[PDB]
Parts: sequence; C-alpha cells; structure tokens
Amino acid sequence: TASIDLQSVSYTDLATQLNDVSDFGKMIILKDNGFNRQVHVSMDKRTKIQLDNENVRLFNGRDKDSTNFILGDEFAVLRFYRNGESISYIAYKEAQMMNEIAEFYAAPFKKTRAINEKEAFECIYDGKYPVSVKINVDKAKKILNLPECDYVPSEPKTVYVICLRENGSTVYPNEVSAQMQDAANSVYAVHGLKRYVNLHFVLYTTEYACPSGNADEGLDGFTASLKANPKAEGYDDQIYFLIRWGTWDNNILGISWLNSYNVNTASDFKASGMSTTQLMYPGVMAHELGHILGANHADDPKDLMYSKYTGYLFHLSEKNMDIIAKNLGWEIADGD
Amino acid sequence: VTASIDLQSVSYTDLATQLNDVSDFGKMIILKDNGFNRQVHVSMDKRTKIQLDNENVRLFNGRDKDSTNFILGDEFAVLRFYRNGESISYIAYKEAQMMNEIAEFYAAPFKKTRAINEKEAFECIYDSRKYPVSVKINVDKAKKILNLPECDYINPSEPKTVYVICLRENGSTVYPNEVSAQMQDAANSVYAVHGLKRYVNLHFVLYTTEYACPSGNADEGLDGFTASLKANPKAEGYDDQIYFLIRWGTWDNNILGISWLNSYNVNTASDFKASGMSTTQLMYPGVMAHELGHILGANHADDPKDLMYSKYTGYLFHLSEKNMDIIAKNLGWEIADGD
Ligand SMILES: C[C@@H]1CCc2cc(F)cc3c(=O)c(C(=O)O)cn1c23
Ligand SMILES: C[C@@H]1CCc2cc(F)cc3c(=O)c(C(=O)O)cn1c23
Ligand SMILES: C[C@@H]1CCc2cc(F)cc3c(=O)c(C(=O)O)cn1c23
Ligand SMILES: C[C@@H]1CCc2cc(F)cc3c(=O)c(C(=O)O)cn1c23
Ligand code: PRO
Ligand code: PRO
Ligand code: PRO
Ligand code: PRO
Ligand SMILES: [Cl-]
Ligand SMILES: [Cl-]
Ligand SMILES: [Zn+2]
Repeated sequence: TASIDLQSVSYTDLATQLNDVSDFGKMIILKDNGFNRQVHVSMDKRTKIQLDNENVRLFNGRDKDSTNFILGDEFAVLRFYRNGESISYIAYKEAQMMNEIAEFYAAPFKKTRAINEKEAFECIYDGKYPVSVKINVDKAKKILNLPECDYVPSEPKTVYVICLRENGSTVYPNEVSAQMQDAANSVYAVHGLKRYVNLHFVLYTTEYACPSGNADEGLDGFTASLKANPKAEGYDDQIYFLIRWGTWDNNILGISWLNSYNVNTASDFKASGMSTTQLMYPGVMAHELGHILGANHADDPKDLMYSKYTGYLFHLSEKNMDIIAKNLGWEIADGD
Repeated sequence: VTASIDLQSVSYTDLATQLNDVSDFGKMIILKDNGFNRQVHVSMDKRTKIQLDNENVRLFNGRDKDSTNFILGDEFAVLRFYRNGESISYIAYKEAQMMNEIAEFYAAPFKKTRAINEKEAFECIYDSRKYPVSVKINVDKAKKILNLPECDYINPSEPKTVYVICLRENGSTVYPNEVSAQMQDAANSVYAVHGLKRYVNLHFVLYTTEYACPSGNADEGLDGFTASLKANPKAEGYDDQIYFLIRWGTWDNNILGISWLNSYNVNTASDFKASGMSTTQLMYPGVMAHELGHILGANHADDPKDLMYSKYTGYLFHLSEKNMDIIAKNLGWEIADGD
C-alpha cells in the first residue's frame, strides 16, 4: 500500500517512507507511468556513514529487487536498474540546494542538445522548481560522449574507511554516499563477509592536495600526509581514501596500494587509496577498496575488478573473493 | 583504552563521534569531570524513532544503574544523567552561531538574578586547547537559584508502531534539544512498564501547525486543538494516532499541559481523541510523559515520587501498579503475558 510516485518524487516523499522502515522491513511500491514495482525495503544495519558528522542511512531491497536507497537529513537517493542500466532519483531537502543540484546535473546536457535527453536526464516537478532529478548514468555517458576513463567472531569487526575531501575539491553528498554504499555492498556480497566486518565510513576535509595530475605521485603524497597528520595519530590501522569529484592524468579514476589491508596486521597507513566520486563512474571506490583488500585485475569484462572501467559492482573472480575474505579473517572451512 | 567524555570540554563533535561508534552490541563510555567518574554501557535505542521537521534524531540508553541517556541529531547532542538525585544535562549544538544563541538563551534567566553558586546550576563549557562548545544545566539546582513560579497540572510477533505527532503551535519557538528530551522521557516512561516494547514502538514526528490557542486557557486551548486536527487536511487518515500541541511556555495559572484522559487504545483509537498539549521547556522534564500517561489511562497517583503525582515533581516513571496495568492493557498487554 505504501508508494513512491516517480513522476513527482521529492525529498519529503522519500524521507517519510524510509523513516517508516522498521526492523522487520516494509513493502514500498515504486510507481512509474502506470507500471509499478513492489520492493521489500530493509534498513542496512551493517554500514555506518557520517559525512562531516552528518548521519547517512542506507536501505536495501531484496536481491531480486536490485534497489537501494540512501537517506540523510539533507538529501535522499533511490537507485535501481532497468535493462541493466543504473537509474538514480536524487532529491535534496532545501529548495536552494535542490535548485543548485538540478543545475549542476543539467549543465553538461545544455552544451550538447540530444533529442532523447529525457531518458538520460530529467528534472522532476511537483511546479516551478524541481523536487528531484532522474539520471540514467549509462544513457548519460553515451549522450555526453565523455573521455574513456581507465584504471568466526561473535561480533563483526568494525573497520573505519576514512575518506578525506581533497583541499580545494567539492564533492556532493549523494555522490560520495553512493560510492560508499557500492563499496560496502561489494564486500558483503563475498563469502558472507558481514559476519567478519562492518564498514564505517567517515568524511572529513584534509589540507592535502595532489602536487600534480599524476595519480602515482598523488598517492605517494597522500600516504605521506597521513603519516604527518596529527589528527590521524592512533588510526594507522584503518582504511583511507583521498576523494575528489574529478579524475587524474590519463583519465585515471583512482589508485591504491595493492593488498595493503589485513585485519590482523594493518598499520602505518598502508591501506590507502584515492578515488573519484562523480555519479557517472559508480563503483570506483568499490574497485579501489577491492584492490586494497588484495584483489587483482580480473579477466571477466563483467567483473568489478576488470582492468577497464565497466560499471559492474560485484566481484566475480573466485581467486579475488578468496583473497579479500582471507584478509578480513575468513577461512574456507567457515563457509558462506 | 576505554572511550571517555571529558565534561570540562565536551563539544558536539565529542558526543557525535562517541555515539556514532555505538554498535548493536553496545559500548562502554567513561563520563569524566572534576571529582566525578561514571562508566556507562551505552546502547542504541532501537524502539523509538524521532523526526523533527524530517531531521532524524537518535536516542541512546545506559543500563538502568547508569541513570544516563543521550540524544543525537545532525545539529545537536544531549547527555543527560542523574547525580545525587539531580538531573544534569550537557547540551551541545554543532554550529557555532546556534551554540552561541543557545548558550545566551539558557544564561539570560541567571544574569537577572545573580546567585553565589550559579556554576553548579548553569555553566558554559569551553574547549581545553572563545565561544562555548556546550552548556551544563543542573535543573534541580537551577530551580532553587531562580524565582520561578510554581508550575503544576490542573487539579504480537512485531510491536505495533504508534505515531506521536507533535505540532509546533503557530507563533511558538521550540528548541530541538528540549523537544527531544520530552519525547525520550515520554517513550521511556512507557517501555519501563510491563515489557511494553513487545507491544508498541513509539515514532515521534514534529511539524508546524497553523493552530494557536485562542486564549491562555488550557481547557479552551485543548478543545480548539482537537477541533483543528479534525479540520486539518494533512491529518486525514491519521485520526487513530497520538497528538500533542507543543510550545516552550506554559498556559494560564502556570499549567504545564493538558490531555484527554484514557483516550488511546490500540484497538479503538479514532477521531483524534488521543490528543493533548505540553510545554517542552528544559526546567520541567517529564511533562509530555505525564500527559502521555493520562492519554493511556493513568490517573493521579498518591506517591509523591510517581510521574503521575497530581503536582509537578520531576520524577519520570510510573510507580502505581494500577496505572501500569491500565496503560499496558490499553497497548494490548494481558497479565498472562508477563513482563
Ligand atoms: C510512512 C507514512 C507516511 C509518513 C507518515 C507520517 C506520519 F506522521 C504518520 C504516518 C503513519 O501513521 C503511517 C501509518 O499508516 O501508520 C504511515 N506514514 C506516516
Ligand atoms: C580523529 C578522526 C579519525 C582519524 C582521522 C584521520 C585523518 F587523516 C583525518 C581526520 C580528521 O581530519 C578529522 C577531523 O575531525 O577533521 C578527524 N579524524 C581524522
Ligand atoms: C569513537 C572513536 C572516536 C571517533 C572515531 C572516528 C574515526 F574516524 C575512527 C575511529 C576509530 O577508528 C576508533 C577505533 O578505535 O576503532 C574509535 N573512534 C573513531
Ligand atoms: C501526513 C503527516 C502525518 C499526519 C499529520 C497530521 C497533522 F496534524 C499534521 C501534519 C503535518 O503538518 C505534516 C506536514 O508535513 O507538515 C504532515 N503530517 C501531518
Ligand atoms: O522535499 C521537499 O518537500 C522540498 C520540495 C523542493 C525541495 N524540497
Ligand atoms: O562541536 C563542535 O565541534 C563545534 C565546537 C563549537 C560549536 N561546534
Ligand atoms: O501511589 C499510589 O497511587 C499507589 C496506591 C497504593 C500505594 N501506591
Ligand atoms: O503503588 C504501587 O503499586 C507500588 C508497588 C507497591 C508500593 N508501591
Ligand atoms: Cl557533573
Ligand atoms: Cl561498570
Ligand atoms: Zn495530571
């Protein structure tokens, strides 16, 4: 009976429905031009997120629903798939911020003028100012013709993922949260790893900025900045990401220290990386987190760890899944 | 190695980073101050939900022997604990402008009446390494320093979700730390009785209403409020929930609140009958809990330490077995179910 109308979905519509999701879950109907999708929504109790101390909650549908939600005080996201394409509904609470976000996402499409712009990008009203935006990331990338971007314990162990907003960079909370949600879900999807780890993401600003466009030099400087940062004292065994909106030289989406995190030996800020957070490249943080957990490049073009950027968000390599799970305390005898 | 909160410099960031680290299994946190120490086992309150104008507010509990509660929103944090029978709150707002405004708001009643030991009742807390990072208020000591007038009252497999819809009266200003403290105390007064968390989970929401009491009279004010709910198009389909009109202040004759007695039953709730009005000011904790008590059928108790005592006392729990049975039965409980 509860429902979300995709022709007029606002922050208030998403917040009132998601805030009613109790421990037992709730059925919510997604309604789109007379066609409906019933989703069983549950609170994500494994991942915690703060962005500059602002609490962000995640929600999951069933496996067959391929639907996830994000909810903060300032914004809400609905993300699902249609013909394998990623579709996001992004809604900001404040009128000024929603207007700014709608202009930010509309601007690239105004440079070009595609006849099918509505299916890739659309401002949603309900009607002078928009209440949300709809973006089909797969369709948007083909219209914009962007450059080709390249690359058992009784309680689970809490692992912090400390994300640091690069000096001078602007990141958008819906985009950063989507990267974090996809990264955490890429780990829990492997060998029942929610039994071993619960990921806690935090976002702060750092004084560090990459000294050039080079990703390799940038990561050397970032890891060195962590060792000299007085705020990071006592946290050398956590996972770190330098984040920005943009990419590095040669359209590199991110970079990280391979096989640098193990639950028993983590130290000296070794488990560090850098990642873009822009909406058009989902799964970059997930790919770099996989690399930090020991995953190598995979040969399946549908693998999250494929050498080229693909848009796929899950580990498919059995060798990588075993390496990642073993680094988080799992053993074959434990099962899935 | 044990996590700790230094009450001589406690800020919003200190409280948020500690409370955001509380997982499903709980966490030990040491509360420290000059001549004071308390180890508390903190847990997330998974029974109560709160939105204030759609802003999510989370509650945290200590063990019964810890006598400690917390509140955490994106904009503010509260630590409240009892020490030598006195309620002490540490209130910290995230934004510097809002923290400065809140510190001035709480300091203003004291500046008029300069008492010798004002520090034990009210104190602006500053960072150790200048604007305040939090305020400390001992309500019991504050009442003895201030010349306040005597405010009183008029002489299942899954729990059921019950919404408590609080409406900010037109022309009133309420503070989020104050409203949340009233809601937390009200919900905890219910769960403390007959294991009622098995039957009900309270979900508080706060919106603004166009309604304003036509006079200072509480009886007339409640008549108008219940009538405004029946005429409110936003309330259509929600006549079986619980409602409160809230303000900062009090009504005529220093009346703290008012409500329709025995107006909520999980099986027959309807026509906006389960409605009341409540002050939310910090100096009168438990007013919403007392009015929610009346709506659930609790009568005046004779013990001066009961939440339901006819006069305002500051106590936050039902002690009357007769009232506890009436309240629990109205929420679906039976004696055979046990506690
Ligand atoms: C989830 C839905 C919309 C938001 C909402 C706000 C509120 F104050 C009360 C209710 C509410 O009472 C409800 C229900 O059917 O029990 C459903 N919702 C509510
Ligand atoms: C103390 C907290 C966790 C560790 C940490 C690592 C780091 F590199 C930067 C920060 C950091 O910047 C921060 C802050 O409040 O701004 C808090 N932490 C940091
Ligand atoms: C709860 C405490 C202070 C806040 C905090 C921020 C953060 F980014 C990382 C940690 C953190 O890693 C930690 C720990 O010991 O595991 C404790 N805290 C952290
Ligand atoms: C729809 C939601 C729950 C029911 C409700 C009762 C009421 F008396 C006032 C409001 C109400 O004012 C409101 C809002 O968004 O402003 C939402 N709800 C209300
Ligand atoms: O979510 C809402 O209700 C408003 C409408 C536009 C921006 N935010
Ligand atoms: O909580 C904090 O970190 C800051 C300090 C004063 C205002 N808020
Ligand atoms: O305080 C009361 O009301 C109950 C009645 C008997 C003694 N205790
Ligand atoms: O009045 C009551 O019910 C509690 C229990 C016995 C005495 N006081
Ligand atoms: Cl104290
Ligand atoms: Cl103890
Ligand atoms: Zn009374």
